[PDB]
Amino acid sequence: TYVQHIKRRDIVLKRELGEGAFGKVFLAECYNLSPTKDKMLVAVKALKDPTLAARKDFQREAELLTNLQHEHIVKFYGVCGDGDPLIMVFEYMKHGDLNKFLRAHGPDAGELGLSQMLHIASQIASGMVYLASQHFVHRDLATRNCLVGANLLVKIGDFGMSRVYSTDYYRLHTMLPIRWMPPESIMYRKFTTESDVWSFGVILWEIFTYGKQPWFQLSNTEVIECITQGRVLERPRVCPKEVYDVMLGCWQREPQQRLNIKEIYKILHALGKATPIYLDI
Ligand SMILES: Cc1c(C#Cc2cnc3cnccn23)cccc1C(=O)Nc1cc(N2CCN(C)CC2)cc(C(F)(F)F)c1
Repeated sequence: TYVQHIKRRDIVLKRELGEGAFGKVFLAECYNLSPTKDKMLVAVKALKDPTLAARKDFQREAELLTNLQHEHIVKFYGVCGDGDPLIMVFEYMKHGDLNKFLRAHGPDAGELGLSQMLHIASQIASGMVYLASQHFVHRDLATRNCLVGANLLVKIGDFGMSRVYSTDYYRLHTMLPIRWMPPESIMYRKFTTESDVWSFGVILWEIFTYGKQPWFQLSNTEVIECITQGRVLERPRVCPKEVYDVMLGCWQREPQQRLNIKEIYKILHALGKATPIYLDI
């Protein structure tokens, strides 16, 4: 497909936010983008002297996010022309990634209410419903890969492993998010919408533990063994039983027995005492 062309001259970098395997990410301002063409805050990923592989990944990402359009998938504005560095422009989400957001409101850090936690979960579920409808398998769903904006707006993204020390990925070739993966994904590399559902169950666990790492008490070896042997994450004390039952529904060993994300979204909606009303006016 065609990707929107953004002129390099229209982008002004403000602050470096971090770096993954695909280049540095910046807080920036962009002109001639808004309907009023006045400058607006954006997020920019810059890829310096990209390899052939990096270039193809850049292109795959640009085409994918052009086609993937939804309220709870990270918004993509476009790319600059060919050159060095390669530049990709995103919607700016001012509260950063969801894992740090959760930890910032946690006891170890005011707090998040049940309604707020369910709203976060429901938004992610909504994004996943869209992904499933597009037959897209994410394979790395986790709160670290979600962004938070104004009014607790949450969207699904994919940043990959940090270029900053992390314990979320393990070399089982490729670095894998084993703590978020079902048995069949770890053992047989089977990635489906059903394995994404498993990962959502773990996301639920993240939310109600304020961003704590799944299986924090286990080494990577112990995690693989544990998931293989069919053990599941324990119910957080502040987690309602109905929410934990949703987690258990995501964690059926047989993938076809797991709740589908459409069912999960309906349940989470029904669980809320006063779930937010969505408007487009
Ligand atoms: C959001 C994002 C950013 C950002 C951002 C942003 C915005 N405001 C803030 C505020 N503080 C930190 C970051 N901020 C940077 C690089 C990549 C992506 C991204 O999410 N890229 C993506 C790629 C794929 N692809 C899948 C395979 N990948 C390996 C590459 C391509 C699929 C998807 C998804 F949306 F489908 F999840 C998203």
